[PDB]
Amino acid sequence: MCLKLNLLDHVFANPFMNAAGVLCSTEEDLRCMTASSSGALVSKSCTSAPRDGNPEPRYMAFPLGSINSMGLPNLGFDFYLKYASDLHDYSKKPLFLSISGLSVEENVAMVRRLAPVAQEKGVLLELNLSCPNVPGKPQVAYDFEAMRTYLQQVSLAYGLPFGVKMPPYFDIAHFDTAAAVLNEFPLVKFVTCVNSVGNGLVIDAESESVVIKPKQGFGGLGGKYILPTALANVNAFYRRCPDKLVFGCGGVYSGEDAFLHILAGASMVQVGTALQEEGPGIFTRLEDELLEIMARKGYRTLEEFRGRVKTIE
Amino acid sequence: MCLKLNLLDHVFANPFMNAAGVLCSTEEDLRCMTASSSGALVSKSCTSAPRDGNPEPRYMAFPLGSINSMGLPNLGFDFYLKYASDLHDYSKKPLFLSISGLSVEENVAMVRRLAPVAQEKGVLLELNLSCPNVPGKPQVAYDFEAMRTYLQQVSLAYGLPFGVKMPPYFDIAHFDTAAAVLNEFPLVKFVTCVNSVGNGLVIDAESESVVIKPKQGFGGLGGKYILPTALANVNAFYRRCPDKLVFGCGGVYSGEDAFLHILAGASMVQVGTALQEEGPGIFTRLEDELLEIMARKGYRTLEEFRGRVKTIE
Ligand SMILES: Cc1cc2nc3c(=O)[nH]c(=O)nc-3n(C[C@H](O)[C@H](O)[C@H](O)COP(=O)(O)O)c2cc1C
Ligand SMILES: Cc1cc2nc3c(=O)[nH]c(=O)nc-3n(C[C@H](O)[C@H](O)[C@H](O)COP(=O)(O)O)c2cc1C
Ligand SMILES: Cc1ccc(CCc2c(C(=O)O)[nH]c(=O)[nH]c2=O)cc1
Ligand SMILES: Cc1ccc(CCc2c(C(=O)O)[nH]c(=O)[nH]c2=O)cc1
Repeated sequence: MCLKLNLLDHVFANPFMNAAGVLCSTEEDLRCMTASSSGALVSKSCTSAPRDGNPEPRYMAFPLGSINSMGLPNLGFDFYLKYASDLHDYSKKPLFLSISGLSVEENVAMVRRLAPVAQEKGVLLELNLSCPNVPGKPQVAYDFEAMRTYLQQVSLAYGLPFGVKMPPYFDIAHFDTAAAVLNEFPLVKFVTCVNSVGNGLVIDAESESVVIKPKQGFGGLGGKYILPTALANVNAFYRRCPDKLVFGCGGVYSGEDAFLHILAGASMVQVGTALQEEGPGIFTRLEDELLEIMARKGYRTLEEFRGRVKTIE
Repeated sequence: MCLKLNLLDHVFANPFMNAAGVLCSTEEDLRCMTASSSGALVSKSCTSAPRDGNPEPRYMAFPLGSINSMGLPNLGFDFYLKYASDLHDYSKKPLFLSISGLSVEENVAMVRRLAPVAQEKGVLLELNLSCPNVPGKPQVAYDFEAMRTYLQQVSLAYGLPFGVKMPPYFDIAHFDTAAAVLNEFPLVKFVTCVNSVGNGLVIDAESESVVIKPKQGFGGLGGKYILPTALANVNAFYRRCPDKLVFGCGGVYSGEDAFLHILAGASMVQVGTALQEEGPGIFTRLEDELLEIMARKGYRTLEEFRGRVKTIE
């Protein structure tokens, strides 16, 4: 039994990869993720220009998960593009490049440049629809007209299959609306659910203080707090986007957690907080654990159960 | 050292109360909450007509919290109004009555009738703005124009101080907008943050099945999953609504979790999942745990720390 799979015209040794932003920012990080047992990797979301990001401390983890307000620190698009074009060893595993411009125009400019590298090398695009707060307007994926604009413009400019990284939704009407938008774009071939649960607040009782510095301690939540949110969003989009793939992200610490993501509809399973905390060895454990649950159940392939979560009546 | 609060022209022995929907549906429930050491109680969110609610199973709990899609089962308004006007012993503690009409007109009809009982007996209204509204549209509090309509009409029809039960938000733009809507209504004297984290999905690995029957397993999340989200919302509203009280609700299992809520700005602190699981005994434990934290830190009253969460630099 091996967990090998094929999608988006690429072959993957297993469905696991990092979540964007974790262990993917520097050349060192990308080489480490490449040397790991993961089935693929994704680069840190990039802007046209390098960014320092927010002041530290900007990430903290606890037994139940993590909070971050990194501020999109990154080495800039030229760096990730050169990684994709010249440094990445595509014989080891596929590469996804995540883009998160501060405007539609910045995204268009990055994707025009990415396209010939995607054609030549097979790098895959994940377009990150979450961005820093701008007072007076919601994050793009929470503004459906802006989301439709971004996707129209990126689709025209890029002209090749790509995916989108989505924040979680919490309302069935929103799921219906969001999926309807994504279904207008045939080049959107995969949807990644979810980004961190926005603007949580962790407080330390002893010190009576928030635990990250930026945004008065408010940041996105990852980890065990978010698993049922992530599963709901994976399944909602899996149901609503039958001609697309869904990539699951959120709360994966174990092969069991991955199993639940795949039951819900996930093709690839991304690991964020648990990867940040445990390091890249986690990928061998997750593989072993997922194969062990499969063997106990008699499943030989992921296809056998992907999306097969049972409902009651 | 004491847990006493005075607010809304009422006196409370301590800040703890049940969350609406837990241990509050029947006369038996309400008498149980009254006999408990809670500082107050709130009645189950009601509609004009009694409702059976959704098919079972419709609530399930786990180590990290709960999921529910109860479907607003309740004994109807006339019952909760009679409890308030004739049966509740107000010398024991104060009562909140929660309403959750299915249209603005149904809420108006209920509040018009509640008003004389509120004035004469001192029952306090909590209007649930997670009331579903038109199917295919978002819940009312996620539709700011509907929220404004509901609050104009209830304000006119009731004419007395009341409070609102809010869903969590995840985007700073929504904190901004929601709080600005609330701040239009001077009779909204308290804001209860938060209702359940909407439309999560819990999946049982062994059975490969969702765990509740309604909504193909999707329901609202409560408990340990949602404490940082709850704390963020209490603090966001505390900071934005300086002329209103904030009540905290979400993830309280211990005196320490209550202490955090209060550092975030909570006046009263409600308890849902942990009360559902542990029963009314939890209130003595929470009181004891909170007084122990206060004594260690030399705090003699709640006011000494309410809203005093520190931020970094
Ligand atoms: C430190 C940190 C940096 C992150 N940066 C990004 C990013 O650059 N792009 C992105 O799409 N998501 C980013 N995320 C979100 C994750 O990819 C992921 O969606 C989220 O952490 C939830 O998954 P988890 O429960 O496995 O942590 C970041 C998360 C963390 C913790
Ligand atoms: C079984 C159940 C029923 C609920 N019914 C109501 C309701 O009728 N009205 C309401 O405002 N919130 C209701 N809620 C939400 C709770 O009041 C509370 O906001 C939510 O459970 C989060 O708090 P917790 O983490 O302590 O559970 C209900 C929650 C549960 C678990
Ligand atoms: C406040 C904020 C800043 C920047 C982003 C985009 C990058 C990003 C970040 C980040 O770099 O802060 N963290 C996440 O959890 N998800 C993300 O998508 C999202 C929100
Ligand atoms: C789908 C749906 C139906 C009815 C409501 C309002 C009552 C309510 C319920 C409920 O009765 O299902 N559960 C909660 O966690 N919070 C609530 O406010 C909320 C959602």
